[PDB]
Amino acid sequence: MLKLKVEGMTCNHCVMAVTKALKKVPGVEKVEVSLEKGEALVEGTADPKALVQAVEEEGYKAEVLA
Repeated sequence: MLKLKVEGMTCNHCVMAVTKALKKVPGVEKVEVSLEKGEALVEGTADPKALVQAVEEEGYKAEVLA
């Protein structure tokens, strides 16, 4: 159970990109993002950098909060 801060392009379809881009790697599979806030929670054992880096590639901003 880890949480990722998400910032940047405050739009609806962006949520689709991050949930899919994160679960792309076999690992967590359970990834959720808040509709009202840029907060995301993940349930698995994947690395922090894997998530941070994966969302970074799209041009969006993020920060892991252990």
